[PDB]
Amino acid sequence: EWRGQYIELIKKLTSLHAPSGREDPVKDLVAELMKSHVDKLWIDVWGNVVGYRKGSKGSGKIMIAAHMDEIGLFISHIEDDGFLRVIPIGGVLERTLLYQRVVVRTRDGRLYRGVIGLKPPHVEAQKVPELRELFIDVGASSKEEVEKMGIRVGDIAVFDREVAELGWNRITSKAFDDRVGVVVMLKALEMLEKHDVDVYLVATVQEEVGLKGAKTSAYGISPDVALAIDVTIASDVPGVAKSEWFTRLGYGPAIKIVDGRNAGGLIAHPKVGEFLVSIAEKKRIPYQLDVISGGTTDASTIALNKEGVAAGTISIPSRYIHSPVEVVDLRDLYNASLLAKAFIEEATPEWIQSIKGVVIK
Amino acid sequence: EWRGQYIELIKKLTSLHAPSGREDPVKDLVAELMKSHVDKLWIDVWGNVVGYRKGSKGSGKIMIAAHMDEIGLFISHIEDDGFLRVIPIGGVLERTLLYQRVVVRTRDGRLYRGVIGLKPPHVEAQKVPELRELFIDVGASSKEEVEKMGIRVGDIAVFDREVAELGWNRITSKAFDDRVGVVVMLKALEMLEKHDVDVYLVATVQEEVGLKGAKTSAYGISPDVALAIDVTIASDVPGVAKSEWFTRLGYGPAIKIVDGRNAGGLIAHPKVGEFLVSIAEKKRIPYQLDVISGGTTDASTIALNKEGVAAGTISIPSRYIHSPVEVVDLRDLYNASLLAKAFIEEATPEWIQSIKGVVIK
Amino acid sequence: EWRGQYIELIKKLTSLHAPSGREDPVKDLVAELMKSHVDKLWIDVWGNVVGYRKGSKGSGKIMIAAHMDEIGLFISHIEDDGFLRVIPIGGVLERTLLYQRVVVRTRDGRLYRGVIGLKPPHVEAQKVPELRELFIDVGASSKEEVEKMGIRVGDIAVFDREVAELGWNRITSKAFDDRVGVVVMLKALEMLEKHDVDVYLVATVQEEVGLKGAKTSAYGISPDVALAIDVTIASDVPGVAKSEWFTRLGYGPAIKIVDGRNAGGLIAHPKVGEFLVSIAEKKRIPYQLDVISGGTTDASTIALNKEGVAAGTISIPSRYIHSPVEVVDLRDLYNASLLAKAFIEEATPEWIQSIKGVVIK
Repeated sequence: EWRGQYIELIKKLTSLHAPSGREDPVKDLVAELMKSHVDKLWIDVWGNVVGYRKGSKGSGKIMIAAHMDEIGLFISHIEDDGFLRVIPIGGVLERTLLYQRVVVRTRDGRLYRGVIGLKPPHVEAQKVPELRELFIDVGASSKEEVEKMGIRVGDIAVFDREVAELGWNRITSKAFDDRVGVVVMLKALEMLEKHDVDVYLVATVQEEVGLKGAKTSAYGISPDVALAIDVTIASDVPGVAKSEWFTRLGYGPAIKIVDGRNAGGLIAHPKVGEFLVSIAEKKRIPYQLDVISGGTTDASTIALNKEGVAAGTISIPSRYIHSPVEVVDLRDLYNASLLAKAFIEEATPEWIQSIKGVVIK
Repeated sequence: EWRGQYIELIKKLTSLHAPSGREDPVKDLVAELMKSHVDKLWIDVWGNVVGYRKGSKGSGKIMIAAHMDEIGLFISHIEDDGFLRVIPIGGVLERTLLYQRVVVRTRDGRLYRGVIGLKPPHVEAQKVPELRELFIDVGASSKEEVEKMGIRVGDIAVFDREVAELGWNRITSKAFDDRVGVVVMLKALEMLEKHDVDVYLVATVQEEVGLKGAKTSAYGISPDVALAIDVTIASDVPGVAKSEWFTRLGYGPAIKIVDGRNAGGLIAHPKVGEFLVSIAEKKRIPYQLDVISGGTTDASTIALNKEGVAAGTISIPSRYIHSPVEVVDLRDLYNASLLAKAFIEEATPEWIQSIKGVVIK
Repeated sequence: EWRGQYIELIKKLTSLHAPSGREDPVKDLVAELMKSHVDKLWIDVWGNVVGYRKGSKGSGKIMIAAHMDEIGLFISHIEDDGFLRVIPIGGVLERTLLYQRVVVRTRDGRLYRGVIGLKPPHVEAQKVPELRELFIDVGASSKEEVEKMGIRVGDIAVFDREVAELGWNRITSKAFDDRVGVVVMLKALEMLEKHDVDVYLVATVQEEVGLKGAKTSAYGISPDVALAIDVTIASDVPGVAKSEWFTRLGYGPAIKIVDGRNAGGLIAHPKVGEFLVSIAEKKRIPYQLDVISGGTTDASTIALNKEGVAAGTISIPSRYIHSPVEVVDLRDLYNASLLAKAFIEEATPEWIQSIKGVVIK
């Protein structure tokens, strides 16, 4: 009955509304859940949660990374009408905003529902509107009534959706990216029996805004080998050719070879990539190869840290990423945690040396 | 008969197929060739080759950088038809892919030729196709037959072209960027008689994917003054005005004042820029000023290292960059090595101080 | 090990650069190779090579035709810049010219490589350029330097590609059309043990420029039954429906029922068509039916000769026709020669009479 344990952890984390820069609700909980399984634990400057397991050897340092932040919207202006105007946080696209229900939170504590509306059809062409033409409806008739609700410019809004079950293996919610990867990280932390190498478990901030938290968190820790856990695109929907699927739901986590931007986001360190594959294989964990032409994860800037950090990514397949409607397959999450647990367990101080290279002289 | 020595070195390096992340074939050789001329030599984490010459003084540190990687294609899907689909590595443009012959290499060792084909004309408009409509033809009728060939998703492909001579001064090949600059670096390494200052010779990785190797390599070395050697655009072809040429073949290496992106790639440290010019001048080496509105080299992120690194670029003029068909002028390469040799030789511990600036107090 | 014998013959013929009107290099060799197997042999006015086998009967005359010429480019103007402008020979399309390497030959003997270049991207839209915007780069800085290279207006250029092997059954080169059919013809000439009927073996000129050599060659010979051997379109690539493939590689030569131009190129004489099929069938040679809506071969104007000539076509399937990158399947060539050998062997003076028709009176 592991399935139920995953779902409940995910409901806990995805009902928390924490878009980039605002992650404190999730930030709190993650610390709580992380606490017993770690030797040392802290929250850094930017609010990264850092757990630490010293394992048994003099060994080395391996880091595991997942981001807490989700996309969302900043309320930017408040109309005299009482309506709210927004600007996006991260990779938000307007198709996902139309006739959607939203939760706004209150510079202090509270939560009001709102509705993203449109001009009506009579003002022939559709034509997804533009953000500046969108507005949020919280049920107020004035700016005064809004202020009186406690909501101020700068308050964030987030998709109003809670986990629902799609058949036996799959689920829907907002904010699977990356809460799903926090979950996977956290739940590999439980399965963990000790290991040669020191493990840093890091739940990061501000990734959707372009990998900011993962950049800084890694600088102070600087480990030998880092591992990112993020979602990755799955196009195995209809009207798409099998060549453009990139991953399939329920076919296992995706070990990343390349992602984004004419490559250039990350081409993962082949030796970490090679490692992950042979482990999965020998442990008969199902897996996929992530070779993708768009998007990037924490590992883009981690592998760029200092002299360099051998880095790779375990990515979990997700449909309709960056919508309220994202879909994930629970088996992909289970095997995700397994492949993570193994990676840490099977890591050795000797293997961590290839990796830093000779000295021919 | 220097001309012949350059060509053969270039054939050696450009017949090596090493797109970004995959540079190991070149990586090997460069080490070999670099070995005798260096005091200390090693390959770092990411596979950067680093040679070290200690010269005679307590002096300082100057670094020289060239990238080994070339653009190419990842095979992404394998059709049941037996055809291969690709996604690009670096700055690949579709015009260069049409009816081109390609070499695919084999996750283990081997090399199969392939053909990049198109839908036929009958499916009026041309209309350069899109990458997703392209496919590679290796002569197989099935996915099975492909796997049996040893080629897997993730295997890279590269232009099939070997050096050819265009008249007396010029040559064609794939991957001039940057193998031509490795060559120049390597061949200035030979001409080198000692010097006051410590010299780090670095053949870098993953530049086409946006300067990744040069970022990390420089962090651990951190030198006072760095020098990039890259190709730069030459438009001196027909149907282009003399104002948009930017450089001419056979007119000498291009000392970089500015490149890219509304500037913003690099505006080279004027004092290193000034230095390079006065040296070239006094040594009557022909040269050009590289002032360009697109593209960037290693020196963009090198000059950004730590407190900053005085940095400049010797760029060699190249026609049709990022094609199988690139053209280079051998004189530009010869004078390139000369201007590099001089720069290192003429560098002094005293000059290396201006450069870090006063202290008024 | 027949496979190797075909390849080497093809390398010999396709490394010969002989576009329409210029076929002399191929013209020479074909004569050489044809010589031992023929009774009488000669080269006519236009340079057609004509071999003659008298077989054993008073019998009749059957002719076999293949064209030596390939598409190419005439250098038309020579810029002061030193660049060359071209106009096409035959059915050349601009998509095949972009970033292609070319061989120019020298009104007297010699061969210089050249590069077909383009305006750079900055002069949004691609937009395959137009021939008048293309130029060839031979590495020269002046018209003077070009003339000094011996290259004059009127000199032809041709794709620079030599045979490469794609897996076990298939190969790439320029000029498969029709050198592949010369090869097939030539190699059926070897397998030939005598026959009732007189055989004329003809390697023709200027077909890509619209069947000129086949028109004149046949007039003086005038035979009863003629056979063309040409390539034909194979679309069995991706993104094309099985209804538009027209032929498949490795499925056998294509006996032609109809080709081109709302038919109108050739509707082959059904009795020769019928003949070819029943022979292939009974001899269990694999074959295809060529029913096509574009393109035409020598047999269009042969069947039009004098009172008429019963005519048909054995066509060999080819992918990416009229590119540097054409692909052919060696089995299609082997069975092509077999079906040719049979046709000649199985031909009889009695069968040659149906064919000329009654006289009811």
